Amino acid sequence: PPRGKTVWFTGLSGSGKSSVAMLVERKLLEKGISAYVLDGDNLRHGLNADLGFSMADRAENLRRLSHVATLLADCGHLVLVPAISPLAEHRALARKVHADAGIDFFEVFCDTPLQDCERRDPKGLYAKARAGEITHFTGIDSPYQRPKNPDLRLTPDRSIDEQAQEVIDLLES
Ligand SMILES: Nc1ncnc2c1ncn2[C@@H]1O[C@H](COP(=O)(O)OP(=O)(O)NP(=O)(O)O)[C@@H](O)[C@H]1O
Ligand SMILES: Nc1ncnc2c1ncn2[C@@H]1O[C@H](COP(=O)(O)OS(=O)(=O)O)[C@@H](O)[C@H]1O
Ligand SMILES: [Mg+2]
Repeated sequence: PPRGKTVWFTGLSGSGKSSVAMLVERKLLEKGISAYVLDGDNLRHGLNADLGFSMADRAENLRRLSHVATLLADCGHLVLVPAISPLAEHRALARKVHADAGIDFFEVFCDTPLQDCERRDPKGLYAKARAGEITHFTGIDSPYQRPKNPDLRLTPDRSIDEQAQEVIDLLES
């Protein structure tokens, strides 16, 4: 089986990473293309349950995810990784792990403004952060460094279904 590839999705909480990743996975599977989603939040309940949201713990979370992604890619899967990845150094590290493993790596920036993410607020975390009930929350009191040159920038200009089709177009180009 030919080696797979990784699509790494960075962005604020509530920017649409997980939604887009899951729809891409569905669209690919339906077409007989093996895809799998390694979602930062879901994996923080198992593999990464020992980690919090300190910058050191986020780096570790993302290091681990990058190695798990290369291994599933080596197996032939198209791997989708929705994780905030707030620091440039976090994306650089993931990119390096992939380079070292000889797996193609695509960076997708879900560029939804903070105001819109907050206006969405699907898990109530922004409201908690602003009330001081959660600390070190990305975009509020923990940094997000915007990617300078992502392979694809998704904006809230179209449906999730269309955004998923743009990721597929990127892969198929
Ligand atoms: N293109 C879009 N059009 C309309 N709504 C959208 C779009 N993209 C995302 N959303 C909405 O934004 C909400 C947050 O999406 P989600 O995919 O959970 O974000 P995330 O980046 O994975 N968040 P987090 O897990 O906190 O890092 C979803 O409930 C979507 O309904
Ligand atoms: N302090 C926090 N900062 C950011 N996201 C948080 C925080 N606490 C809980 N979360 C939730 O945890 C998930 C972010 O986890 P990751 O994507 O794994 O983060 S990362 O920074 O290490 O890349 C999101 O689904 C988010 O809703
Ligand atoms: Mg998510």
